[PDB]
Amino acid sequence: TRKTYTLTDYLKNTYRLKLYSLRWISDHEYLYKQENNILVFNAEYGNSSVFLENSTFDEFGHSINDYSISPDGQFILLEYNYVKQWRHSYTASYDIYDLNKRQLITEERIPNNTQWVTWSPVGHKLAYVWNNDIYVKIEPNLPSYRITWTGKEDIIYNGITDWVYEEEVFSAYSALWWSPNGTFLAYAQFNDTEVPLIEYSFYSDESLQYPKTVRVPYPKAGAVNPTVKFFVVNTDSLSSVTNATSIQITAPASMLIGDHYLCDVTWATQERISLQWLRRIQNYSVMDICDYDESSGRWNCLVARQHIEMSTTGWVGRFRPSEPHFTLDGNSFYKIISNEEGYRHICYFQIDKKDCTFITKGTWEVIGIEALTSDYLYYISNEYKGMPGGRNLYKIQLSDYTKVTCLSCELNPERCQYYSVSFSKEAKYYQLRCSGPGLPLYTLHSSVNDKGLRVLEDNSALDKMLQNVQMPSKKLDFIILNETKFWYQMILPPHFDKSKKYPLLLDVYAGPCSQKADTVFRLNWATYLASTENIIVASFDGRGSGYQGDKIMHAINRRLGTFEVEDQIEAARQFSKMGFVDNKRIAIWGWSYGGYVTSMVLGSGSGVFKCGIAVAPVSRWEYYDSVYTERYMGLPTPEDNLDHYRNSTVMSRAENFKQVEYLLIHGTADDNVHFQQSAQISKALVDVGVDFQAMWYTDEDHGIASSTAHQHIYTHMSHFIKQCFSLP
Amino acid sequence: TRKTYTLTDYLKNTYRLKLYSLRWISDHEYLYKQENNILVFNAEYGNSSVFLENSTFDEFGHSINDYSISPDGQFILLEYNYVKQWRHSYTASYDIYDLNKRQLITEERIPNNTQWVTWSPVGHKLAYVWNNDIYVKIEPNLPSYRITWTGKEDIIYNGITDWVYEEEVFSAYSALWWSPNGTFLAYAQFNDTEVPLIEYSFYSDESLQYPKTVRVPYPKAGAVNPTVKFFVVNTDSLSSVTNATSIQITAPASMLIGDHYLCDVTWATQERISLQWLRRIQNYSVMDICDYDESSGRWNCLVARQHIEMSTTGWVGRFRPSEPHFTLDGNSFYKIISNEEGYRHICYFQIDKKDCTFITKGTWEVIGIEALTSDYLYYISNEYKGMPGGRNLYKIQLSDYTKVTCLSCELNPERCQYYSVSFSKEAKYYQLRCSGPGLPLYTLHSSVNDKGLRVLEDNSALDKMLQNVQMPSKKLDFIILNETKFWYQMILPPHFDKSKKYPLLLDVYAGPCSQKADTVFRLNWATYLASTENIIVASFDGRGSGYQGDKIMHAINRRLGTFEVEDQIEAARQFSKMGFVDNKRIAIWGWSYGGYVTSMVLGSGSGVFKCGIAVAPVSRWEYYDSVYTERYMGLPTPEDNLDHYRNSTVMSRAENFKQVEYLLIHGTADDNVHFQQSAQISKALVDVGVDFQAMWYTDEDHGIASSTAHQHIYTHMSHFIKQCFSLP
Ligand SMILES: CC#CCn1c(N2CCC[C@@H](N)C2)nc2c1c(=O)nc1n2CCCN1Cc1nc(C)c2ccccc2n1
Ligand SMILES: CC#CCn1c(N2CCC[C@@H](N)C2)nc2c1c(=O)nc1n2CCCN1Cc1nc(C)c2ccccc2n1
Ligand SMILES: *[C@@H]1O[C@H](CO)[C@@H](O[C@@H]2O[C@H](CO)[C@@H](O)[C@H](O)[C@H]2NC(C)=O)[C@H](O)[C@H]1NC(C)=O
Ligand SMILES: *[C@@H]1O[C@H](CO)[C@@H](O[C@@H]2O[C@H](CO)[C@@H](O)[C@H](O)[C@H]2NC(C)=O)[C@H](O)[C@H]1NC(C)=O
Ligand SMILES: *[C@@H]1O[C@H](CO)[C@@H](O[C@@H]2O[C@H](CO)[C@@H](O)[C@H](O)[C@H]2NC(C)=O)[C@H](O)[C@H]1NC(C)=O
Ligand SMILES: *[C@@H]1O[C@H](CO)[C@@H](O[C@@H]2O[C@H](CO)[C@@H](O)[C@H](O)[C@H]2NC(C)=O)[C@H](O)[C@H]1NC(C)=O
Ligand SMILES: *[C@@H]1O[C@H](CO)[C@@H](O[C@@H]2O[C@H](CO)[C@@H](O)[C@H](O)[C@H]2NC(C)=O)[C@H](O)[C@H]1NC(C)=O
Ligand SMILES: *[C@@H]1O[C@H](CO)[C@@H](O[C@@H]2O[C@H](CO)[C@@H](O)[C@H](O)[C@H]2NC(C)=O)[C@H](O)[C@H]1NC(C)=O
Ligand SMILES: *[C@@H]1O[C@H](CO)[C@@H](O[C@@H]2O[C@H](CO)[C@@H](O)[C@H](O)[C@H]2NC(C)=O)[C@H](O)[C@H]1NC(C)=O
Ligand SMILES: *[C@@H]1O[C@H](CO)[C@@H](O)[C@H](O)[C@H]1NC(C)=O
Ligand SMILES: *[C@@H]1O[C@H](CO)[C@@H](O)[C@H](O)[C@H]1NC(C)=O
Ligand SMILES: *[C@@H]1O[C@H](CO)[C@@H](O)[C@H](O)[C@H]1NC(C)=O
Ligand SMILES: *[C@@H]1O[C@H](CO)[C@@H](O)[C@H](O)[C@H]1NC(C)=O
Ligand SMILES: *[C@@H]1O[C@H](CO)[C@@H](O)[C@H](O)[C@H]1NC(C)=O
Ligand code: NA
Repeated sequence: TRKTYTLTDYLKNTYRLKLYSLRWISDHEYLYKQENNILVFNAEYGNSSVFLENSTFDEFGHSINDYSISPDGQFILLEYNYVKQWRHSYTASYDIYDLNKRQLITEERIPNNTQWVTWSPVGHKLAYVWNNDIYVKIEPNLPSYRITWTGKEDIIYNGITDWVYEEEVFSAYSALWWSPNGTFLAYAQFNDTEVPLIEYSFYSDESLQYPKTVRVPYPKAGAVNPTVKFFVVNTDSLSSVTNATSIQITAPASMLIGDHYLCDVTWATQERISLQWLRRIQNYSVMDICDYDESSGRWNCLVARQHIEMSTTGWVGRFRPSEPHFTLDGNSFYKIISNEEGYRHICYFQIDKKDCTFITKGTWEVIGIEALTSDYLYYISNEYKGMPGGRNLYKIQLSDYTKVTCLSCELNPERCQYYSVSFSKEAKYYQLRCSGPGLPLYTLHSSVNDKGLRVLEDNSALDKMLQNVQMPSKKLDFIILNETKFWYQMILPPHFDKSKKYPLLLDVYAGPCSQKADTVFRLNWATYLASTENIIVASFDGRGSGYQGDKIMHAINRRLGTFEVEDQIEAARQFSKMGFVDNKRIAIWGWSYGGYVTSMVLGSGSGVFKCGIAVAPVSRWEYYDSVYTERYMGLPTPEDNLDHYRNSTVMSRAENFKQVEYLLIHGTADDNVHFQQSAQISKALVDVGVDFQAMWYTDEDHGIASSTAHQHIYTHMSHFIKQCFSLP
Repeated sequence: TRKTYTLTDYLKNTYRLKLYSLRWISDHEYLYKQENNILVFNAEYGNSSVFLENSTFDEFGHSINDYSISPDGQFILLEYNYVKQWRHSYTASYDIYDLNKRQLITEERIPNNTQWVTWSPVGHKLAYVWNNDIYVKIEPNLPSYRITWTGKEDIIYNGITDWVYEEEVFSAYSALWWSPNGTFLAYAQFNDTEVPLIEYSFYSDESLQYPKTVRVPYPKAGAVNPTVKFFVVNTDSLSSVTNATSIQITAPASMLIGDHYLCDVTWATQERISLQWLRRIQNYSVMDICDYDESSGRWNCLVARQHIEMSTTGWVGRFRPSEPHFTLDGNSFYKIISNEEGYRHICYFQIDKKDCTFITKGTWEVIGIEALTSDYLYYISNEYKGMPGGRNLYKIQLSDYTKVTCLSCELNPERCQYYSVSFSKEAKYYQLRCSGPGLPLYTLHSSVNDKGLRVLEDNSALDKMLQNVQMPSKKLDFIILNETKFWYQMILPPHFDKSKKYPLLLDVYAGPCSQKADTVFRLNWATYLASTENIIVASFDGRGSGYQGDKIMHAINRRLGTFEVEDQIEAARQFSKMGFVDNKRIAIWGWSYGGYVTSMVLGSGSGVFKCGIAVAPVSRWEYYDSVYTERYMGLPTPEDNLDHYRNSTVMSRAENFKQVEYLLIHGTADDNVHFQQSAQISKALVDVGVDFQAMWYTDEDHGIASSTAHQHIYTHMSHFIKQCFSLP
């Protein structure tokens, strides 16, 4: 008899997905790390040469975290002493190695505790941030030019984001944007002076006698936000004698009237930059297009080149206004925007014209624009077979919009329904990455005639291993609620028998623009629950879910904790009526927004769920950050949306937990969803005399991701679900 | 069939013990509250009158928390706006009511947020502490005189204790002492400038958007301690001089050589005060006896009147050096000290002679000196029947020490074996308070002839109620280990049958000078466990326990987490040897020091215990306060006792927890045993992959005493014990 996929298999990563992570360095070559050696591959033929031997740094004296080869291939940036900060931020030490003279550069080294470093896009200039100030190195062995002098820990951030911009706006620590050929360096400056601090204890190793208090400028909903300024510096006119002059680009008048954000920076040409600004009430955004004036050294943003993007039904963009993709001359661009039917499609803009022309249309959405040439635009969409949870690459002929070709749809329809893509420098080649429903498949293609050059990685080794395991299956289907189709997935146990009743676990996210029903192949906790424990693990995309148009997405506008909560209950009610589901054994679980929805469901008094687990849940919107919360909720003021902020808490539902078994888990050092959120849930449950199970994770953050805490949490949750379902 | 004593009976306090709380106002009268009316009783005859009708403050506008009548009976101090701080400290608002005029005083009111207030011992002067400075009011309606100007929040404390002195030294917030007739006001000043702060989050009501960080000067083991100064001011000079001088009394040279504490303040006469000082290495203490010098206005402490108290085997006193009881003329005093055999007995001293005379002796101990007259000294001891867990009142003739009468031993020997006493102002009457083994019994007696005047409260109403309940019984006995008697108690289920095997729960304290085997009657969680669940709840007093001499008490000197832990394991083995214990169902639990011992036992690898519960445990001695920890452990330095501090942590035993079921509980706002202590236990368990159960209590302190949290904790623990013992 063959083995099942066990909890130890998941926790010890027994069955590994192989990847093929390449780095394009030109229109024809890519870098690939093989056996700690870095190889260069020719895309046309697939032949390679060793670029950097793994032994080169055997005598380095430090464990190298990562490497970054300069665009010209002359230098390599060596990252070490990595110290994680938030989701994207970290500090590290850096050394530069000259690849031509085969030596480490010992002169004018990048300092220790560097916050961010990046090569220019061409050549080998460097820009780095240290102690919140920007520095530029024209040559790796030469002294740095100090760009900013205002940097102050937790107050002034130059060229790096503060907590909320890192997490919610840029999904990055960097706030530096080099011009295409590296002449200019654009940067944002954030000012957190009046932003309140979240404070929490950090216990550290047992040797620390007194716990430390961590203090982070973090704006909760309605609190004072950071302010932002934007600048551009010419790196070709830097002096060792004079301080660098940064030219400020001010936000338009429509933004300066009140609180606002900088939400996108995209260079158009060597002398043209586009910026998008968003109002704090996130349903109005403005793009400025700014040109360098050689005679005055100034950057001018013509009012005739402004582009307004607004929404009457919700917020702008999926999580923020989309990025423009400019043509070679920068006189026009392509951008995904919500059409008049509420579906996100590609619109073609002229820099000086208000009206844009939609180039795609239909009841499906463009996910992202991937590459642009003079003849074609390449994009990913969920058009294929009307499956919102599938993704394919398409190209559209720019001279005739009726000519749309799917490039990935028919490559392997049974194995591959979810693709991402990586194009070479001028789109001569593309790597397709299939992530499901079958095992991931990486292939290389040439754009001229869409030739399928070669298979890069097909996971045939994992396929051989999985043949000896009783693996679960995945069913992707839909239910109809008020004439609308809503999709769900079920992770089904091996040898699934529709005549038998299985316990069911509802795995929830259900936040705005979420998608939990898709064609992706995953090896996770749900795999173990289905394979070993014979539990069906279901997920449902109801109102507020993404990639299906604004009628669905904006259904929860100004109303979090309403329809998306009701829809998870309705899906389980419908699944409970299916002949293969044991209605006495339905559970629910989620992390983050999914933890909030799980808690709201468990306190709804529906009677559908026996038990559930919330991990690091939001419990009250006033506790969460301004950028994410206000995007959907507006402001917690009597004149705006305070009543709904007050009616959407988990704490108000405490009495309804009397009829369920609840497990509440939270890391004590969570800088994102503060431990406070779960501390208020437990206090509300104690106040009404409801018993429940709890677990805190000392010094773990939102990820509960340390090796030992990851193993402990899944072990604890597994015991809980098994007890709930009467499983030995 | 009679009902059992259920968990709801305990939690809802259905079966209530009646008390008889009187307040002596003179040598022959006491105040007592009946139906919210304050009555005044004549002790000789038992007749009463309404002192203050319950209607008096109906139109006050605030709920009155407490009251204090001035010694002269002219005024009443009304306490309201009570806001609890630590174990003893709190702030409140106060109004004074003129009893003669039957009018509330509206001018020169005691300010809001007053920290401490006390009448003088005679008349009606008041001393109070506000914003860490001392003030004196000669008359209730007249302006205050400011005594100190140095008070500073968390830094300088005048007339009030800091955290550590409140908790570990004085067991009181007050640090002021009026002279017997109120002429002088003595006070201590604490300086916490360099004392490190414990910091923790306080979440508050759900309306609070950002958690507050509570910061308290708290010296952990070996950290910088507060410093102390002592002053005496002449309150009779206040209305005559602009700024009356506070005369400092400095500590002796033997104390000034290093860190020290002020540990006792006792006035001897109108012009003589005694002070006891203790070295930071708590095995050396010095008493100074200081006289007012009328010519110089200074206080002088003659070296011929200095008394040294030291210990070669342990620390000085049970928890601190004992207080002296002076004869009327202040030329001699009585004090409890450890004799040559290590038993605490009453010693009689002349103020200027170094050798004292023991007036009691034997293999038993004096617990406290209760009253002293010109002819007799009254004390409580555990002499009766050689039972260390019993307490009786004795009277010794000062002109003939062979004449010792037991005043309470034979009053009701079956019902009453644990007494406390309350004497009238000049010891003319005494109230005896019997607390077990039967129901509490309160009686009044005349000192002139030792006759019983009347029964004040016999708990007959509760006795009638308990007749219809299947109550557990209590066994108090001893086991002989290494030729030493060690006492234990067992709460036995109703209809206890020694031919049956019962599950056993070991209820642990086991700290130095602890006593868990006694004759007190209690209605608590153990009552429910034995009555409803048929669990034997046992407690054992092993090495380190109190009231049995220093050979037992000092056995754990410099070695906490050793013999007292081993002795609890041995006790459970000895209980199994008795034949009525199911060896497969032995559990252990404790709170505070008991929580540390429970955790050390569960991590010992003994195999004796199936499960256990630790509530707010100490986990590492370096995390606990200096005064308590260092008393037994010395300093955590390589030269002193660091090796043992490092060897006695719970965390080092984590791997052994794989053999047991553990439940760890802690209040997040515990200022005493910091949440840090359990946060370090959980992290060590996660690190070795041990599954366990946990529960935090938001904003609860060391007592987990709010009505809702108290009910929640005992409910949670009851489910855990029942699950461990396979009880439905
Ligand atoms: C509070 C909150 C929130 C909303 N939120 C956001 N946004 C946009 C990015 C910045 C962020 N501040 C807010 N992305 C989110 C979520 C979320 O709740 N859950 C997820 N994702 C994306 C990753 C996948 N999941 C779901 C998820 N997340 C975790 C952590 C899981 C852990 C184990 C198993 C499944 C999991 N599934
Ligand atoms: C850490 C530590 C410690 C030692 N400690 C001390 N000393 C002297 C007073 C100042 C203090 N800082 C240190 N008194 C203590 C204890 C203790 O561990 N347990 C107790 N008592 C006295 C009352 C009864 N119990 C046992 C008990 N049993 C229950 C059920 C409790 C419940 C809530 C709070 C305390 C409890 N305590
Ligand atoms: C980064 O940190 C290292 C170590 O602190 C610095 O390297 C030298 O290292 C030794 C100890 O490892 C010290 O005695 C010296 O003070 C260090 N200084 C020099 C100038 O060699 C190193 O210099 C730091 N790097 C930068 C760029 O500041
Ligand atoms: C990158 O682009 C910049 C801006 O277009 C180029 O700088 C200009 O170069 C021409 C020389 O042919 C001069 O006439 C301009 O005055 C320069 N402009 C500025 C703003 O400095 C630059 O040479 C390009 N660099 C590379 C390496 O291609
Ligand atoms: C942006 O959204 C806000 C809030 O929904 C809209 O505000 C108007 O102003 C207040 C709400 O604060 C109400 O009196 C109106 O009913 C709102 N208009 C609506 C709901 O249509 C604001 O109009 C929105 N901006 C755009 C461009 O749609
Ligand atoms: C207890 O009873 C005694 C005696 O009846 C009361 O004492 C006083 O007795 C004298 C006898 O001449 C009466 O004139 C008074 O009525 C009593 N004086 C006062 C000041 O009350 C005594 O009052 C009673 N005590 C209480 C507290 O009611
Ligand atoms: C409380 O103790 C602190 C020291 O812990 C004293 O502060 C010092 O005061 C002197 C003036 O006599 C200064 O020269 C020092 O700079 C201070 N040191 C620190 C560490 O603050 C303080 O004076 C004491 N206060 C009282 C009222 O006794
Ligand atoms: C009362 O007397 C005390 C003791 O002299 C004064 O306290 C001094 O105040 C001054 C500044 O105002 C400081 O320089 C000294 O360090 C203080 N000493 C002590 C021991 O506290 C106090 O200010 C006087 N009050 C009035 C109203 O004069
Ligand atoms: C309380 O005791 C104090 C201290 O003995 C008394 O004050 C002294 O009284 C004598 C007269 O008996 C004078 O010689 C001294 O000058 C006083 N000393 C001080 C320091 O004030 C006081 O009179 C007693 N109070 C009462 C109300 O009896
Ligand atoms: C690949 O092969 C071609 C010749 O056929 C050669 O020009 C080139 O250097 C090779 N590229 C690499 C990256 O090894
Ligand atoms: C940051 O903002 C504050 C106002 O909140 C202003 O005082 C300060 O000058 C700013 N600093 C910089 C460098 O812009
Ligand atoms: C550059 O600016 C900084 C900060 O204001 C100043 O300290 C420094 O003297 C300046 N250097 C020159 C060359 O002007
Ligand atoms: C105490 O506070 C109340 C309300 O703020 C105020 O009306 C009253 O005057 C205060 N009492 C004193 C003695 O300051
Ligand atoms: C006090 O204790 C310390 C540490 O045990 C010791 O070195 C010193 O001799 C002690 N004093 C007495 C009187 O035993
Ligand atoms: Na091919």
